[PDB]
Amino acid sequence: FNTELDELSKNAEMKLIDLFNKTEFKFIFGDAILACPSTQKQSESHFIYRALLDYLVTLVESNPKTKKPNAADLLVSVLEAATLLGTSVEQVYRLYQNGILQTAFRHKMNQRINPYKGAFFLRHVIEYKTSFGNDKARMYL
DNA sequence: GGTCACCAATCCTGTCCCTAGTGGCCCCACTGTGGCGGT
Repeated sequence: FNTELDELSKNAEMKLIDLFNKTEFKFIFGDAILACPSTQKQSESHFIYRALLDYLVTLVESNPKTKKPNAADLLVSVLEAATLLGTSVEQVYRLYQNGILQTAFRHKMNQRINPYKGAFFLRHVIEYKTSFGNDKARMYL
Protein backbone atom coordinates (compact mmCIF):
# COMPACT_ATOMS: atom_id res chain seq x y z
CA PHE A 1 0.00 0.00 0.00
CA ASN A 2 3.00 2.35 0.74
CA THR A 3 4.65 1.75 -2.73
CA GLU A 4 1.16 2.20 -4.37
CA LEU A 5 0.86 5.64 -2.57
CA ASP A 6 4.59 6.58 -3.18
CA GLU A 7 4.28 6.76 -7.05
CA LEU A 8 1.13 9.01 -6.69
CA SER A 9 3.26 11.49 -4.58
CA LYS A 10 6.32 11.40 -6.98
CA ASN A 11 4.03 11.85 -10.09
CA ALA A 12 1.72 14.48 -8.39
CA GLU A 13 3.36 17.47 -10.25
CA MET A 14 2.92 15.58 -13.62
CA LYS A 15 -0.95 15.42 -13.50
CA LEU A 16 -1.39 19.17 -12.53
CA ILE A 17 -3.96 21.17 -14.63
CA ASP A 18 -3.98 23.91 -11.85
CA LEU A 19 -1.81 24.67 -8.71
CA PHE A 20 -1.66 22.29 -5.64
CA ASN A 21 -3.70 24.77 -3.46
CA LYS A 22 -6.57 24.70 -6.09
CA THR A 23 -6.57 20.89 -6.96
CA GLU A 24 -8.63 18.32 -4.91
CA PHE A 25 -7.08 15.21 -3.19
CA LYS A 26 -9.13 12.65 -5.25
CA PHE A 27 -7.66 14.24 -8.48
CA ILE A 28 -4.12 12.91 -7.54
CA PHE A 29 -4.67 9.93 -5.12
CA GLY A 30 -8.20 8.83 -6.24
CA ASP A 31 -10.95 7.63 -3.83
CA ALA A 32 -8.32 6.23 -1.34
CA ILE A 33 -9.83 8.15 1.70
CA LEU A 34 -13.66 7.70 1.21
CA ALA A 35 -13.22 3.98 0.18
CA CYS A 36 -11.33 3.26 3.51
CA PRO A 37 -13.36 1.27 6.12
CA SER A 38 -15.19 3.69 8.54
CA THR A 39 -14.29 4.09 12.29
CA GLN A 40 -17.93 4.65 13.50
CA LYS A 41 -17.49 1.52 15.77
CA GLN A 42 -16.30 2.25 19.39
CA SER A 43 -13.80 4.89 18.08
CA GLU A 44 -11.72 1.70 17.28
CA SER A 45 -9.68 2.47 14.08
CA HIS A 46 -9.31 -0.08 11.19
CA PHE A 47 -5.78 -1.49 10.39
CA ILE A 48 -6.27 -0.16 6.77
CA TYR A 49 -7.19 3.31 8.23
CA ARG A 50 -4.18 3.23 10.68
CA ALA A 51 -1.84 2.48 7.67
CA LEU A 52 -3.34 5.20 5.32
CA LEU A 53 -3.24 8.17 7.82
CA ASP A 54 0.28 7.21 9.16
CA TYR A 55 1.47 7.72 5.49
CA LEU A 56 -0.27 11.18 5.33
CA VAL A 57 1.41 12.20 8.69
CA THR A 58 4.91 11.64 7.07
CA LEU A 59 3.69 13.42 3.83
CA VAL A 60 3.21 16.83 5.64
CA GLU A 61 6.49 16.00 7.55
CA SER A 62 8.47 15.88 4.21
CA ASN A 63 6.49 18.89 2.76
CA PRO A 64 7.18 21.90 5.07
CA LYS A 65 5.09 25.14 4.83
CA THR A 66 6.84 27.36 2.18
CA LYS A 67 5.61 30.09 -0.29
CA LYS A 68 5.54 27.58 -3.24
CA PRO A 69 2.53 25.19 -2.78
CA ASN A 70 3.36 21.41 -2.56
CA ALA A 71 1.49 18.02 -2.17
CA ALA A 72 0.39 18.99 1.44
CA ASP A 73 -1.88 21.86 0.08
CA LEU A 74 -4.33 19.42 -1.68
CA LEU A 75 -8.03 20.25 -0.96
CA VAL A 76 -10.03 17.71 1.17
CA SER A 77 -13.90 17.56 1.30
CA VAL A 78 -16.02 17.45 4.55
CA LEU A 79 -16.69 13.64 4.09
CA GLU A 80 -12.91 12.94 3.55
CA ALA A 81 -12.27 15.28 6.58
CA ALA A 82 -14.96 13.37 8.61
CA THR A 83 -13.14 10.01 7.91
CA LEU A 84 -9.63 11.43 8.83
CA LEU A 85 -11.07 12.78 12.18
CA GLY A 86 -13.22 9.59 12.62
CA THR A 87 -16.36 11.56 13.71
CA SER A 88 -19.89 12.33 12.33
CA VAL A 89 -20.24 14.87 9.42
CA GLU A 90 -22.44 17.27 11.57
CA GLN A 91 -19.59 17.30 14.22
CA VAL A 92 -17.11 18.43 11.44
CA TYR A 93 -19.68 21.06 10.21
CA ARG A 94 -19.93 22.24 13.89
CA LEU A 95 -16.08 22.74 13.92
CA TYR A 96 -16.65 24.87 10.73
CA GLN A 97 -19.56 26.67 12.58
CA ASN A 98 -17.19 27.75 15.48
CA GLY A 99 -14.31 28.42 12.97
CA ILE A 100 -12.06 25.67 14.53
CA LEU A 101 -11.29 24.15 11.04
CA GLN A 102 -10.75 26.94 8.43
CA THR A 103 -12.09 26.37 4.92
CA ALA A 104 -9.75 27.45 2.12
CA PHE A 105 -11.68 30.21 0.32
CA ARG A 106 -14.54 32.41 1.51
CA HIS A 107 -18.09 31.37 0.55
CA LYS A 108 -20.10 34.52 -0.13
CA MET A 109 -22.99 34.60 2.49
CA ASN A 110 -25.50 32.25 0.76
CA GLN A 111 -22.79 29.62 0.15
CA ARG A 112 -23.64 26.46 2.20
CA ILE A 113 -20.61 24.10 1.65
CA ASN A 114 -21.20 21.32 -0.98
CA PRO A 115 -20.32 18.08 0.94
CA TYR A 116 -18.26 16.66 -2.06
CA LYS A 117 -16.48 19.94 -3.14
CA GLY A 118 -12.92 20.06 -1.62
CA ALA A 119 -13.18 22.67 1.21
CA PHE A 120 -10.21 22.32 3.67
CA PHE A 121 -6.42 21.86 3.04
CA LEU A 122 -4.86 18.40 3.84
CA ARG A 123 -2.21 20.39 5.85
CA HIS A 124 -3.94 21.67 9.08
CA VAL A 125 -6.65 18.89 9.00
CA ILE A 126 -3.68 16.54 9.90
CA GLU A 127 -2.14 19.03 12.44
CA TYR A 128 -5.64 19.19 14.11
CA LYS A 129 -5.53 15.32 14.29
CA THR A 130 -1.94 15.41 15.79
CA SER A 131 -3.29 17.89 18.47
CA PHE A 132 -5.37 14.87 19.72
CA GLY A 133 -3.00 12.17 21.13
CA ASN A 134 -3.69 8.40 20.78
CA ASP A 135 -1.39 5.55 22.00
CA LYS A 136 0.22 4.49 18.63
CA ALA A 137 1.47 7.98 17.53
CA ARG A 138 5.11 8.13 16.20
CA MET A 139 6.03 10.91 18.78
CA TYR A 140 6.86 8.55 21.74
CA LEU A 141 8.76 6.16 19.37
C1' DG B 1 -13.22 35.18 0.26
C1' DG B 2 -16.87 38.34 -0.52
C1' DT B 3 -20.44 42.05 -0.14
C1' DC B 4 -22.67 46.70 -1.70
C1' DA B 5 -25.39 49.50 6.78
C1' DC B 6 -30.24 50.69 9.53
C1' DC B 7 -33.71 54.58 11.84
C1' DA B 8 -37.88 58.18 9.86
C1' DA B 9 -39.19 62.11 6.64
C1' DT B 10 -42.17 64.19 0.76
C1' DC B 11 -45.34 71.36 2.63
C1' DC B 12 -49.51 75.02 3.23
C1' DT B 13 -51.80 79.24 -0.15
C1' DG B 14 -54.19 81.38 -4.89
C1' DT B 15 -55.34 81.12 -9.89
C1' DC B 16 -55.21 79.04 -16.06
C1' DC B 17 -58.25 84.89 -20.21
C1' DC B 18 -60.75 87.74 -23.39
C1' DT B 19 -62.03 88.65 -29.47
C1' DA B 20 -62.97 86.28 -34.27
C1' DG B 21 -63.04 82.46 -37.68
C1' DT B 22 -62.46 76.83 -40.05
C1' DG B 23 -63.53 78.44 -48.23
C1' DG B 24 -65.41 78.08 -53.09
C1' DC B 25 -65.31 74.16 -58.07
C1' DC B 26 -65.89 69.24 -60.15
C1' DC B 27 -66.30 64.05 -59.74
C1' DC B 28 -67.00 59.11 -57.19
C1' DA B 29 -66.45 53.15 -63.42
C1' DC B 30 -67.07 50.23 -66.90
C1' DT B 31 -67.34 42.85 -67.02
C1' DG B 32 -68.86 38.64 -65.82
C1' DT B 33 -71.03 35.47 -61.59
C1' DG B 34 -79.97 32.72 -61.98
C1' DG B 35 -83.96 29.05 -61.07
C1' DC B 36 -88.27 28.08 -62.97
C1' DG B 37 -92.53 27.62 -65.58
C1' DG B 38 -94.49 28.99 -70.34
C1' DT B 39 -95.88 30.71 -74.68
